[PDB]
Amino acid sequence: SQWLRKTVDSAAVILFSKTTCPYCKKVKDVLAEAKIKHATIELDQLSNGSAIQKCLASFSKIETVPQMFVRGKFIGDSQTVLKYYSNDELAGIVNESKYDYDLIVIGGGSGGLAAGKEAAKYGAKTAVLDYVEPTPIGTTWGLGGTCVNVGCIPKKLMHQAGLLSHALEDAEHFGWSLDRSKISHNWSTMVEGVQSHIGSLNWGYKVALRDNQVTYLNAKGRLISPHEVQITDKNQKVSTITGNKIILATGERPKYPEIPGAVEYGITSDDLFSLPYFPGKTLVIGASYVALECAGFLASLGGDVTVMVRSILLRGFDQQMAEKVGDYMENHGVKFAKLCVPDEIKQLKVVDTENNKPGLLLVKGHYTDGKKFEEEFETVIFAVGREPQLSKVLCETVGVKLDKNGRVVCTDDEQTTVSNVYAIGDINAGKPQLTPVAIQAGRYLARRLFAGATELTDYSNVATTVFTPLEYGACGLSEEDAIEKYGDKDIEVYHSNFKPLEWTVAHREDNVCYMKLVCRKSDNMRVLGLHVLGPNAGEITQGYAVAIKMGATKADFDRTIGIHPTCSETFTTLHVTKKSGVSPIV
Amino acid sequence: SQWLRKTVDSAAVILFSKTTCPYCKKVKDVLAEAKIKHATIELDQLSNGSAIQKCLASFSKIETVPQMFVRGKFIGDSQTVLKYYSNDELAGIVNESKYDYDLIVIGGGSGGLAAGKEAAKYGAKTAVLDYVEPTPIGTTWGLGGTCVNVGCIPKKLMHQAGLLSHALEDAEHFGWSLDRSKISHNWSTMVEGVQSHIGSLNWGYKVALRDNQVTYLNAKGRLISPHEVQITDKNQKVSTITGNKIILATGERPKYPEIPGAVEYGITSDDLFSLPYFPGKTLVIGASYVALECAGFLASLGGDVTVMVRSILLRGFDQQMAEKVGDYMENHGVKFAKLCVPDEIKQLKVVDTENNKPGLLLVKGHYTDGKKFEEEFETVIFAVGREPQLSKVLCETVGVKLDKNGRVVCTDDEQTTVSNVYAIGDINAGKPQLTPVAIQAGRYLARRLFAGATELTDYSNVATTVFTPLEYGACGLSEEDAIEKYGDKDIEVYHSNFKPLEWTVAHREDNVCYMKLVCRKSDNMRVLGLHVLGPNAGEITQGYAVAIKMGATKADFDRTIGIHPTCSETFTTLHVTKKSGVSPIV
Ligand SMILES: Cc1cc2nc3c(=O)[nH]c(=O)nc-3n(C[C@H](O)[C@H](O)[C@H](O)COP(=O)(O)OP(=O)(O)OC[C@H]3O[C@@H](n4cnc5c(N)ncnc54)[C@H](O)[C@@H]3O)c2cc1C
Ligand SMILES: Cc1cc2nc3c(=O)[nH]c(=O)nc-3n(C[C@H](O)[C@H](O)[C@H](O)COP(=O)(O)OP(=O)(O)OC[C@H]3O[C@@H](n4cnc5c(N)ncnc54)[C@H](O)[C@@H]3O)c2cc1C
Repeated sequence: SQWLRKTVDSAAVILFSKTTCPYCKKVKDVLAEAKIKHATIELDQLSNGSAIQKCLASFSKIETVPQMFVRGKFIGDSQTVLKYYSNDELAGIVNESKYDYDLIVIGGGSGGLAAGKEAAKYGAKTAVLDYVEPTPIGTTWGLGGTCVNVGCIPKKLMHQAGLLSHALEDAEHFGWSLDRSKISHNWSTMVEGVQSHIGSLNWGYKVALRDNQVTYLNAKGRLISPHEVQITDKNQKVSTITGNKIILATGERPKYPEIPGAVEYGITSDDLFSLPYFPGKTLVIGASYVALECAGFLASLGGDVTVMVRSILLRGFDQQMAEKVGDYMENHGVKFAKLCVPDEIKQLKVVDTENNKPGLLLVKGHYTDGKKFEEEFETVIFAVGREPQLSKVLCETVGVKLDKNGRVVCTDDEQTTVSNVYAIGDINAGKPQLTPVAIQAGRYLARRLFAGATELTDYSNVATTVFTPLEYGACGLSEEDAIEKYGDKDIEVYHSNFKPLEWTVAHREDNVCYMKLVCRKSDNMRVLGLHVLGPNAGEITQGYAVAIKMGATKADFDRTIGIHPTCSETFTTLHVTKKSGVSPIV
Repeated sequence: SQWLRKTVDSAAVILFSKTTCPYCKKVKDVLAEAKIKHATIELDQLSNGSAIQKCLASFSKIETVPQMFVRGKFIGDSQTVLKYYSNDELAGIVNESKYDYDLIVIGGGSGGLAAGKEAAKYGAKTAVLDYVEPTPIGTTWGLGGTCVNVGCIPKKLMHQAGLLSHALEDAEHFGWSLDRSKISHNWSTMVEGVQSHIGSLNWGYKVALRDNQVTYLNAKGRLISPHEVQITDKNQKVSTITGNKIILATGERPKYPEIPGAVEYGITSDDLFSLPYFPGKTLVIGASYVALECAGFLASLGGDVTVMVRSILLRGFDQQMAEKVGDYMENHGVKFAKLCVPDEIKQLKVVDTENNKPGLLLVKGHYTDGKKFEEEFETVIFAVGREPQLSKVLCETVGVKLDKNGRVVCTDDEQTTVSNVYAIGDINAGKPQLTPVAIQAGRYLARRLFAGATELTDYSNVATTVFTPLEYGACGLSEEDAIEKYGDKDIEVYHSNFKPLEWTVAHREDNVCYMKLVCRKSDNMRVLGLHVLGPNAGEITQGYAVAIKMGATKADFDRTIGIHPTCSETFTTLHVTKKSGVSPIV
């Protein structure tokens, strides 16, 4: 209907077909031999396919299959396409465009690369732009975005190296003869192994874009007008490229507190993952998941770590679970400067560039009680949130609407206030800032634009995992948010402590690993939120997110048989409610 | 209706109540003060509660609440119960019974202890009988059953100790300075740590039965008649105890092949987990999950291991996944004597009892091609299946029907051919032989018998995990079973290889970890079977079993956002079908 109007207008190269028709197969192999990529809509596979056939005549004047369209215009039936192919005209017909590209993606990260690769699959001439603006100290990286270079990938690899520290401790209890005195961790050796894998990913994306015929440009993009993108390369050469559809996926960069010596002497997560020297005695300022994750693995790798907290841990997360995360960290070598804020950072030593050793800094601050903070640290890491930098990316005259935070205000299909311009990932306002979210949004948007899809990205009940020393996985609402939304009387919380079987012989803690189901009483005990603290929390939580998406109830958890022995099986036998007052201990 | 007839007849002590009624609360606190345990049916919480009130008069002649029943007989209303309490008659009224116990459970294992504890909660006078018949060599254990003593618990703990072997190898790549030359495993030190935890579980169950007022009798039970159970204690003293309801939960014991020297010189999984000596050079005869699990961790702990296979691995499991399990094992130190069967076991050395060293045995066998097998092994483990031993437990004159395998033929509510006698766990014919299955069946049966529940145990789509070197988790149908059931044309299989992020820096294999979704085309692409090969497969699979229980489709997997970086997130982005012929490699 109107779907067909939007499909024809937006698709670069699309073929309307039936799977049974011989003429349709004839065109398919001709396009395959000529190496012309395209989208295919099989009308016999659709419920309203007969109605679409009738509506094609509003664009083509014919109601039969096959029907080939290029960039809003009807190209021809079976004989017409074969006419172009025999006369060697077909290549010029399919390349005919108003702009240099069908899609220009500004930002070669999680969402950007996912949108770029998916679009090229349906014959959209795609160009991806990626530029890494160096950190204050001069740290830069390759193609892949935050997650690949300075995010999930190097974070969880260092989290794993920190997990091995306690695997070495457990091994002795499990019978392994080990001299843990004379066992130390080499930071630089780990970094080299981490950066070697990131390098293969940087190279992996370059090859993938080359294989998908996507034009990769290592350049700073700037959308001067709806269709024009200004590019500045490595040589500072300035030029303009044009594109029909524009996808903004520039992401975010870490924030610095406005205090003397922060930019000059302190570092962020951007610098940490490729740091040529061991941080040593480290102060982490912030209470985000980035702050606790970074401070977590540094302490496990034998580092003297202190976390400066202004007010609370993990703002936005479940505060009962956030406390349990912090309690485990505090009991396992992580110090906390509670109710404290920094005032200034002053240098005592410059970073040893040749010996690869950290400098020395003295951090002056103050507690809420009036007491002064004055302690020396070899490395100061700032993790006080991240911000979009779209003032560098958009000229205000284009008309792309931003919120008070500087993030793009988008519709449910990622459309900006400029119709051809779209925004995905971290810069999309009000959306869960995660890697899979950006990739899902990028792929799905690319399918709607060029393949005539209707499927939108579901941003509700997106499961997360904080990779702290003891991992915390969550899917849905926090207990406090569910109570605020529906009232305390409409909320039932089933909970229980558990101990991994691995922890028993290892002589690790009882009643520390914890899980809960936040349920709505009036809605057949609907699971509103799932929360789990324990090892492999990401692997545990994932499967339940599919069930919660389908509208899982407590009864659905009860009728499902557990797998023994696992940590995740405790979700199936939950019985203790919070309202009963019965202790959740094992 | 008829539900009430069955509830009243079977329940030991039950109170029909309303949550609003003050008289009902008066009886509740009187029973709580007198420490009389009971079941409570709140009629205002039920949809048909008004209809039940009317039907109570067929048993009590009254339609009001509260109504107290003891073992099929109406005891009294609010005033009558308080009359018994004031006259000190109530204790004698609630203890009044035809038999010594309301429930006698023969078998103190997974299902048996779960059924015993749950029954006692609703005021059923319960006695659990547990006796461990020593192995041919004289190995015996405490209360808990197979899983606790010689099953899941010691299996996964030794699996973990084998997992630490490769955590030590990976640690070096993650930056840890380790001298792996001069790192060895002590078997006895591991066994002591494993048996110390099993000992706390043995003690844990004894205390739990004592706390729930369950009479534990360390005695061999024999059901001579529907209600009579003959017990033989440690002193060989023979006596008879009577019980209204009988739960058979005697489980199974490992089978021996009928060959010379098998019983005398070979051992089973029953002996392995508390073995005072290191098995050393070991031959594992069998291809079950027990066979591959035991051979898996022995090879990881530095053991020379060979597996004798008659025909195929993991019969009953997905044979594509079973091959991938075996391929990983073969590439990681596990040798396989393919198409081979044993003929005889002959002793070369007797087990060193004082030095705690293994003996020596020579195994004679033959391959299918006519070649002779003749190799020396320090330990021979038989894992050729398990069998019920109910000839020792039931006198044929009772009338309990058994199948050709010797397992109890039961209804969907676990009822035998003798109405008061029930069977749960491994001895229940045609049911998945797992620990959680037995516990679910035991708890649910105990709730139906004494608390008036209607919920039956769902035995369909029970998720499993084979804890081999590389773990394999499965939920639902195997690919070959789904094709046999619905035809090849109605089956679509989505699959992809994956690599754990942990494996990247560790320099472990690409394209070895594997997952697939077996789907039915005609049923909205319904997920019939989930299969995953990789680390933490049990934690991965569990959550999906809830979704599959709810009738998960491929679309439900697609709309669910993944968690990054995890192994389980690959299930959300599956696209490669087996029918397309596209390679599943990354
Ligand atoms: C340390 C840390 C840990 C994290 N851990 C996880 C986790 O475990 N799980 C998870 O799901 N998420 C995690 N994240 C979040 C995740 O990294 C982001 O949500 C994701 O990377 C956002 O993708 P994106 O494409 O929208 O932006 P990005 O991935 O940041 O990609 C945008 C790219 O565009 C480039 N660019 C910017 N401006 C321009 C321009 N002017 N012209 C051309 N190019 C430009 C930038 O160089 C940038 O690399 C983590 C983040 C951090 C900071
Ligand atoms: C090595 C191995 C590994 C396993 N791993 C797993 C796994 O990881 N996950 C999983 O889910 N399942 C696993 N299982 C299966 C699991 O152990 C069983 O399914 C479960 O224990 C069955 O419970 P049950 O109560 O029915 O029988 P049992 O647990 O065997 O309990 C029955 C008990 O009754 C006693 N008994 C027998 N006869 C009498 C009698 N005459 N009088 C009094 N007492 C008697 C026996 O001593 C026995 O201990 C494993 C099994 C083995 C062999």
